[PDB]
Amino acid sequence: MGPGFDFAQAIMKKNTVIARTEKGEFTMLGVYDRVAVIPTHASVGEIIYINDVETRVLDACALRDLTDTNLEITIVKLDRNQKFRDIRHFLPRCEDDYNDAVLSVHTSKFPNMYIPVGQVTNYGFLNLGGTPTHRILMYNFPTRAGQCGGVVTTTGKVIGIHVGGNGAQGFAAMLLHSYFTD
Repeated sequence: MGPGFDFAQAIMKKNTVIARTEKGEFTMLGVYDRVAVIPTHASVGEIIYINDVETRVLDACALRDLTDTNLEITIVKLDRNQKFRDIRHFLPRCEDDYNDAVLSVHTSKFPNMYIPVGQVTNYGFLNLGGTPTHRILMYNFPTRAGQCGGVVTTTGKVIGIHVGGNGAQGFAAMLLHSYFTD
């Protein structure tokens, strides 16, 4: 409908796949080459389904900060025959707050779904499903089961992936450029 939705659509149409693990179907953001991200609670194993195709996992790393605190981001390298468009230049370098964000989801349950979530707070610490978690972004939208892995964008930046909610607020794990230096 406007330039926020335009940026979000450009990311969804080229940089997302549908990932299926034993824990469900997730929006998965491809970042560069065969490297993608997914919430750590997806419990990625040795094999994952990517757009309903059986795919070997070449590497999977559940990120933690230097205090050994969960970040809820798993970086996955996929044995896929095709590279993602390199979007690392759209990743923020530092923790921050944002205005006017969109949450975008693409699954069998929610295809082509875009949600204007508004203002995004650098919330920091969250007890997420019982697990102490750092680098959490918060938005005041009543997000629902099926939105995990959803991409959070502003105009010009890819800032996080949806990891949870409490019925009134939604929570995303930060994406930072430093996660994907190679």
